[PDB]
Amino acid sequence: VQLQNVTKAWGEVVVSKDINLDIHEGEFVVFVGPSGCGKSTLLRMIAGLETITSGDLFIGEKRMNDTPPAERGVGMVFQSYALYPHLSVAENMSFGLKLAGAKKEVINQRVNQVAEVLQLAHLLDRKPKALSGGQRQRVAIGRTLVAEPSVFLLDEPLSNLDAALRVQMRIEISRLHKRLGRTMIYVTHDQVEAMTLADKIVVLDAGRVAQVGKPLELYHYPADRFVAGFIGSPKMNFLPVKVTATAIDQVQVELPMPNRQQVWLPVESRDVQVGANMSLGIRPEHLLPSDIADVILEGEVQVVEQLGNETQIHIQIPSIRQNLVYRQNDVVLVEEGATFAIGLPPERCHLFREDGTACRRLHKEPG
Amino acid sequence: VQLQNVTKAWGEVVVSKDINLDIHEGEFVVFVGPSGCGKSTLLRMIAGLETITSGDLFIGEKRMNDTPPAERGVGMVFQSYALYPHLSVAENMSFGLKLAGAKKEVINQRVNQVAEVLQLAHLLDRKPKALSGGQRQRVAIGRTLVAEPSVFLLDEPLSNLDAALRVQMRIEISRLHKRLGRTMIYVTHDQVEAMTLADKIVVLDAGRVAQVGKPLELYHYPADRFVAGFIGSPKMNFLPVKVTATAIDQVQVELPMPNRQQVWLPVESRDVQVGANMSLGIRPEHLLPSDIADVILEGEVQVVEQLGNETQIHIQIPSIRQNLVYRQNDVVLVEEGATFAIGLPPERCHLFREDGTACRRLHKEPG
Repeated sequence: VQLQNVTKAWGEVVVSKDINLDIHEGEFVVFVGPSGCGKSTLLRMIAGLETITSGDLFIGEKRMNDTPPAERGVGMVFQSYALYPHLSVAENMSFGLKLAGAKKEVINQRVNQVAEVLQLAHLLDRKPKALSGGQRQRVAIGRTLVAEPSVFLLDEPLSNLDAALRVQMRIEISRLHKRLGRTMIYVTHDQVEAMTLADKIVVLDAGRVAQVGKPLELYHYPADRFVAGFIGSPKMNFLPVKVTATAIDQVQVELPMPNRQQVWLPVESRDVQVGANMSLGIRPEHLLPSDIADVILEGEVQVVEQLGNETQIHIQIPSIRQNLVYRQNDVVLVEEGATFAIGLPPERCHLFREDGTACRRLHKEPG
Repeated sequence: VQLQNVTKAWGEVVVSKDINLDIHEGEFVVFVGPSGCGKSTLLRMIAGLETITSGDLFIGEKRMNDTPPAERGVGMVFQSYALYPHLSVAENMSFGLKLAGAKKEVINQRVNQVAEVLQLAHLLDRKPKALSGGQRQRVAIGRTLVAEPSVFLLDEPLSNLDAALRVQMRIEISRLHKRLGRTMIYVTHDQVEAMTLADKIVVLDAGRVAQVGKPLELYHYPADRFVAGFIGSPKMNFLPVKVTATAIDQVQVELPMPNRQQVWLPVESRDVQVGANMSLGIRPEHLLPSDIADVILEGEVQVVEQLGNETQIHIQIPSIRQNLVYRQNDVVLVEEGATFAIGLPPERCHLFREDGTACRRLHKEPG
């Protein structure tokens, strides 16, 4: 699958801004982004359930616009297509293969193959009325798998991320991937779901693509403020800073606290200009226990959460509007109202310009 | 607030099994448990919206059964009491203080006080039709706050948990606590919410009280298997073991893997009996990088999750049915199918008997 300047608009309203994507075979892709960003319309377009106003959709290697959705090789899981009561799980899954003209031979052979990957063999000849919710969901997936598609497409489960039925879905999805290894495209609004299942993630915002990449790439190198705060929770901290110097690929900024300390960041530096007002980002997990000298931020403890596996502190630093959120492992016994100090590692900091674009990190990391 | 053998039954069906609780003044208590455990019925009983079949309910220090719900000093928040359209936020909040016979003096004085803590002073004389969902929720709270209760009672928000409206609620709840310091009782089915807001937590199961205590107490010392796997996620690992010895407050168990290694655990030991079949629990966060000798568990990597802040590995050990789940910080680069080894620390292990009761833990954890 490959997208080329694909756009979707009604009259003059643009819901999908010329999207460019390149999905390599076998990849598990997930479209993520806030409500109404256009993740589902984009999916439906690939499926053929919505028209593409301009642009090219390549599936396999050949243009698929103009081609009937059935002959594209794509398969969408129709989450709301009610099972045909008074029909066996097998009859339901094979139903579609009937009007098409398939032979009992292929039918009762492709039905036994999907019946294995989805664990339904022992439920095949059963009435829907006797199936649980968790297994009715699987019959739907099996329904789209017997048509033997080359691109599996699934949209957001109308469930609710902790809703048992959606946890099932999530496990089945990954199981199915590590089994057939076929190309898949999933849609969700939940950042965690994305970081968990994806091979490649495409963050969407206001109909445009904010960024595309591996989970770890989005994590360590967000291209802008939006992505920086969309992946990871609790959310990245943002502190206001001013540029005071510039070397080759470095950039020295000044911290807001009194005594305005200066720190160098291994950042892009391309075009910055001394005196500019920028935004410095540092994730709560990456702050340090302050035992380590260098740059130290200090305030008064506003909140303390003991979660067992870790501890989250909310500190209020004098000369910063929003509370700084700290995160460490195990205990760390502190009382509200007490003064707490934490370290600021320049190698783990991010720098964002006025447009919110990130002045690239030059550090190195695991993926 | 104090409960004493409080029971609730319909004919012979028992929905609340003699409950004992002792809520100290100012405490923020939260009732947690799975769907249908009886957490809401219990709250409604304290409120006076449901009768107590037997037992004693003390509020303040005096028996409150038999006393009209309005004169108990308790204030419930009615999430379904639709605002009176064609009435200002002040008229809605004071409404109930009208039929009661209040004077405009107290009315327009208690309405300005609650208007502050809830940030509504600037919206007082406004029509509901012009208020947003987030602020309508607050009017409801302000509604129950002007009656100036001594025990605040809030039930489960019909939202979800990621639902923006519920995140607001949660923030308001804690803000309100760190402000008036009054006794509060909240109900939820989400373990995380509980560990985050509570001063004290009471886990409920099938109408009984599984356990009561501070969040850290439930986490380090579950009283039984149920609690052990209800708090914390991903869930605690459970491995089958056999008792091979017994010293004074130390039991030696045998691990299921080949070469059946024996390990001593600083556990209760009261009544165990050599040869018994028991359950050993170890949380994912507490397993170790294996670099440390002692007990070593080894298998093949089935799943790897890169979440940025941490990494979750799913290993399959030969001679255990369920995948062992590991958890570590930062990266840990491993590929599926590869073999991985982790350490098992005796000091962080839990031991459960056949009844699921936690017979154990002498090891002191700072909290």
